Amino acid sequence: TGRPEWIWLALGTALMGLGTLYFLVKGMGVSDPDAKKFYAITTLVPAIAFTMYLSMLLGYGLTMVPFGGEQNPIYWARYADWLFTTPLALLDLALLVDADQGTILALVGADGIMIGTGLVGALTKVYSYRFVWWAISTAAMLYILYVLFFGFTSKAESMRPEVASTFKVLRNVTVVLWSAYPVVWLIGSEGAGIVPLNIETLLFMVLDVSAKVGFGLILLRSRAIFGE
Amino acid sequence: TGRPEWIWLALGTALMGLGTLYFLVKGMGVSDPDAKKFYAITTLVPAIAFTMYLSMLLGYGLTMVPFGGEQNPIYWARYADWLFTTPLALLDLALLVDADQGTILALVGADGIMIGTGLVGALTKVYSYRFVWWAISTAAMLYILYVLFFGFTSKAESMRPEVASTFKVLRNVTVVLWSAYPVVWLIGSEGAGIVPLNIETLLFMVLDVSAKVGFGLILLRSRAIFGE
Amino acid sequence: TGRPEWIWLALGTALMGLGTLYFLVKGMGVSDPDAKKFYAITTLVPAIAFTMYLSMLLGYGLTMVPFGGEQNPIYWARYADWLFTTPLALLDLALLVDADQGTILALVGADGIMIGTGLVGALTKVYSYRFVWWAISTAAMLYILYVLFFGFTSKAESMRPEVASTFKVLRNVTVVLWSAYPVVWLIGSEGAGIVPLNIETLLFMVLDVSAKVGFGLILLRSRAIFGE
Ligand SMILES: CC(C)CCC[C@@H](C)CCC[C@@H](C)CCC[C@@H](C)CCOC[C@@H](CO[C@H]1O[C@H](CO)[C@@H](O)[C@H](O)[C@H]1O[C@H]1O[C@H](CO[C@@H]2O[C@H](CO)[C@H](O)[C@H](OS(=O)(=O)O)[C@H]2O)[C@@H](O)[C@H](O)[C@@H]1O)OCC[C@H](C)CCC[C@H](C)CCC[C@H](C)CCCC(C)C
Ligand SMILES: CC(C)CCC[C@@H](C)CCC[C@@H](C)CCC[C@@H](C)CCOC[C@@H](CO[C@H]1O[C@H](CO)[C@@H](O)[C@H](O)[C@H]1O[C@H]1O[C@H](CO[C@@H]2O[C@H](CO)[C@H](O)[C@H](OS(=O)(=O)O)[C@H]2O)[C@@H](O)[C@H](O)[C@@H]1O)OCC[C@H](C)CCC[C@H](C)CCC[C@H](C)CCCC(C)C
Ligand SMILES: CC(C)CCC[C@@H](C)CCC[C@@H](C)CCC[C@@H](C)CCOC[C@@H](CO[C@H]1O[C@H](CO)[C@@H](O)[C@H](O)[C@H]1O[C@H]1O[C@H](CO[C@@H]2O[C@H](CO)[C@H](O)[C@H](OS(=O)(=O)O)[C@H]2O)[C@@H](O)[C@H](O)[C@@H]1O)OCC[C@H](C)CCC[C@H](C)CCC[C@H](C)CCCC(C)C
Ligand SMILES: *C/C=C(C)/C=C/C=C(C)/C=C/C1=C(C)CCCC1(C)C
Ligand SMILES: *C/C=C(C)/C=C/C=C(C)/C=C/C1=C(C)CCCC1(C)C
Ligand SMILES: *C/C=C(C)/C=C/C=C(C)/C=C/C1=C(C)CCCC1(C)C
Ligand SMILES: CCCCCCCCS[C@@H]1O[C@H](CO)[C@@H](O)[C@H](O)[C@H]1O
Ligand SMILES: CCCCCCCCS[C@@H]1O[C@H](CO)[C@@H](O)[C@H](O)[C@H]1O
Ligand SMILES: CCCCCCCCS[C@@H]1O[C@H](CO)[C@@H](O)[C@H](O)[C@H]1O
Repeated sequence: TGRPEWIWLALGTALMGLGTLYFLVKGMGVSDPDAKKFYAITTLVPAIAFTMYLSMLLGYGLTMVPFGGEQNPIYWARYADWLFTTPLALLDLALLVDADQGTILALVGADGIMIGTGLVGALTKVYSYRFVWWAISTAAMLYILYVLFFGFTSKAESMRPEVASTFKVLRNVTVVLWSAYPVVWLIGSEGAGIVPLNIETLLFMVLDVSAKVGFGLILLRSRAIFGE
Repeated sequence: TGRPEWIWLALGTALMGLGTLYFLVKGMGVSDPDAKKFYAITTLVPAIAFTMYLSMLLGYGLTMVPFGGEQNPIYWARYADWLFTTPLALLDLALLVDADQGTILALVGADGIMIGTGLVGALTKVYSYRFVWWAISTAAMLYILYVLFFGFTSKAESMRPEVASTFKVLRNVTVVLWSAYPVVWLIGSEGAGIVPLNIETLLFMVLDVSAKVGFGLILLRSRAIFGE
Repeated sequence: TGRPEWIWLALGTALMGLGTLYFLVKGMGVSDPDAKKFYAITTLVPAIAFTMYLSMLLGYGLTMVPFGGEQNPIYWARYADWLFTTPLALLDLALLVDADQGTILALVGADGIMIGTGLVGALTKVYSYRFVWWAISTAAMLYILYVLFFGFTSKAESMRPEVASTFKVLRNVTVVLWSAYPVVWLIGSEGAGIVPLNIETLLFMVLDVSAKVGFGLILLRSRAIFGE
């Protein structure tokens, strides 16, 4: 349909779409109030992802940013997505572990700064400044990952085995997947064009589908979502 | 003052404005913590509506979108309004019925997607794509209306008669009024210019004032807002 | 680095930055769940402030708005900041006083309208309309300050002496500092160029650092954050 990345944008749209329908069907009939929350948070994530990928496929989520002299194609839609989508995931983890409201707020705020800053960076005209924002964004992410890995884990150890083990898997998955985004951003169209928009869109696609559908699958198929 | 719809924008500004002052006065002195919530949610709704209509009257909430060849006047302010305003209404219904947090979250998310998608649609350059977004938006709305009509009603039947009956009226009103927006959008300046911006603004005005002031009146005048 | 206000933007960036690090260090090791909330809300405030000042220093948070004929430099970043930052402060006050959810919602909404309206005003092309938005914004602020001064105080009197006294100081500080913003706006680049962007940025800088770091200091150093 034009841009060479369109295909990956198309597959992501479809996969996020199918992931949503699958979770909607699976959560059908669930009466446990605690399970309801998990199904609602986890299903909304890909749902949002669906709408944003579609805006990128249709060309809407793409804008033009000048820097480095030449012209640059920046998909701003990703930030619109991640803005609500990363915190929701954090909410799933927090509920699983029964995190204190104080830490949930700190984590959501750090997330908002992470994405807000990432977005600013992506739209900054002075090529050199874009990295400053990257550094601030990455620092916010490391703060989140630090709390998830050391703070939540400890909270998870006070739960029953099924809950503790599922949190462990989800924790490992988010830490690994999340840390890949700033790398992809840095070596891609947003930072250094070392990697073509072509290959980047493919990476974000695998990362996103894994972080949402995959994450959703691991969580929604375990009995950890039931308070018992 | 220029555009032929200005008058309806003016009456809406005034009515939303008067509706706010009226509710502010009526909620004065209320000490019941549960009633306070209802008064706060219900009063903020028209208050937000006030500010957005004014931006449309003054020309600020109007932008220009190219599609179908010719030029199109799109009031984006409505989405800014509805973005916070539709969920608040959902919150009133949820409190009345004491809905589970899981469903409140799902409903607020579906609402966010509904408006976010509606906005995208309204600002899309490819005339044909605008309808795709309409379809997604309408699907989100039908999901909300489905849960309100069948899920909330059942929750409402566990409450005392005054609460159950008031929820019934509000439920009927929102289902009917809400379903009219996508129709108006489709046959109006946002979709097919079958209906002139002139008549459309009049429709949204009646719909909005009914959905907020009317809804506010029905709710704020019943003892259903008191937990007893 | 160009614009004459750059220096104040630089000092604000640094002070907000140092204020965040200081609070992050101070809140380290705190286990009280109630203290955690206060530290999270109070630390995020300057953190957000940091990111926005930096966007203004680097030129990103500055835009051009035509009105009064001549050209006008408007830093929109301040609203992006205040949008999340003013409510957080309100949340600190509400927790301290254990305010009803209804009033917290009303206050957050009034705040959202205050900033949203202030932003609209700042970006309006018709010089005369900018003041209409100012008036609406100021009315929302007075509503907040009224509730904080008379409503919260009363709520504060049911708490122990340390809490009541700390709320008193914070209450006095916010009322005074908050009321200065609409004055600065009115006599500055946003309204009447009586005061040069040079002196204005200096004022907002002192006001902001006082409202956040100062406020943070007064609150985070008292035992009022401990539910005991
Ligand atoms: C309502 C919604 C739910 C609120 C969501 C939160 C919101 C605050 C933030 C999302 C954050 C952030 C990522 C967005 C900000 C980034 C910013 C830089 C981009 C803004 O653009 C997005 C705007 C579109 O603007 C368009 O309209 C205006 C006015 O009419 C135009 O002035 C502007 O130019 C338009 O831009 C579009 O077109 C551009 C095209 O550029 C060129 O234009 C010329 C014509 O002039 C030619 O057509 C060129 O063609 S050619 O010659 O080159 O061939 C053409 O290139 C593009 O470049 C632009 O990219 C753009 O397409 O819209 C706002 C989007 C909304 C807010 C997204 C909704 C997202 C989703 C549904 C949200 C669900 C959220 C829900 C609330 C979660 C609930 C969670 C619960 C708690 C659980
Ligand atoms: C802070 C606030 C509380 C946050 C609210 C949430 C926010 C994320 C989203 C609202 C969602 C969504 C609907 C908005 C996105 C849609 C997007 C496409 C529109 C963006 O425009 C809105 C911007 C204005 O941009 C303007 O400034 C920039 C920078 O200076 C310009 O680049 C831009 O062009 C400007 O656009 C205005 O002017 C345009 C004029 O076009 C032409 O311009 C030329 C000059 O170049 C000539 O003047 C032309 O004249 S002529 O020749 O034709 O004769 C002229 O036509 C217009 O076309 C544009 O439409 C526009 O007027 O501002 C952002 C608005 C804010 C966010 C709205 C605040 C709303 C309300 C107060 C919110 C209350 C919320 C509260 C938080 C709820 C709490 C609830 C509790 C939980 C209970
Ligand atoms: C994701 C984030 C967390 C969501 C935050 C909430 C969000 C809904 C609202 C913030 C509210 C409000 C204040 C913003 C709306 C105001 C609006 C008018 C301004 C919009 O601009 C901001 C956009 C940038 O747009 C830029 O990109 C588009 C698309 O590519 C361009 O079309 C647009 O023009 C760009 O504008 C920038 O550049 C302009 C430059 O103008 C001229 O441009 C030419 C080239 O064309 C030349 O370069 C000129 O140079 S020269 O010749 O004159 O020499 C040049 O002047 C500037 O004028 C513009 O000002 C702008 O720089 O981005 C959106 C910003 C994001 C959303 C901010 C993130 C803020 C922070 C990190 C948020 C933390 C929030 C967290 C969620 C809190 C959690 C709290 C818990 C509950 C506790
Ligand atoms: C479903 C989407 C997910 C889980 C997205 C996660 C995204 C991130 C962890 C993004 C992080 C970034 C930085 C740390 C700095 C560079 C800019 C970003 C936004 C790519
Ligand atoms: C006070 C305002 C109210 C109750 C607004 C309700 C608005 C809707 C239910 C809008 C729905 C739409 C669709 C279903 C698709 C077409 C686009 C919209 C946003 C008009
Ligand atoms: C950390 C930042 C703080 C405490 C900011 C407070 C800002 C205000 C109270 C702003 C108020 C305004 C009006 C009342 C109308 C004029 C426009 C504003 C946004 C400057
Ligand atoms: C475009 C529409 C997007 C809709 C996103 C909604 C996510 C809904 S999850 C769903 O929420 C119900 C509460 O309504 C629970 O009862 C179910 O068990 C649970 O699975
Ligand atoms: C521009 C200003 C917009 C303000 C919107 C605020 C809606 C306030 S409702 C009001 O909230 C109080 C708590 O403060 C309760 O005590 C009252 O009973 C109730 O009626
Ligand atoms: C760019 C990163 C911005 C991060 C902002 C986070 C504010 C964190 S406050 C911190 O939150 C912890 C919970 O994680 C509590 O345990 C600590 O006692 C408290 O002091």
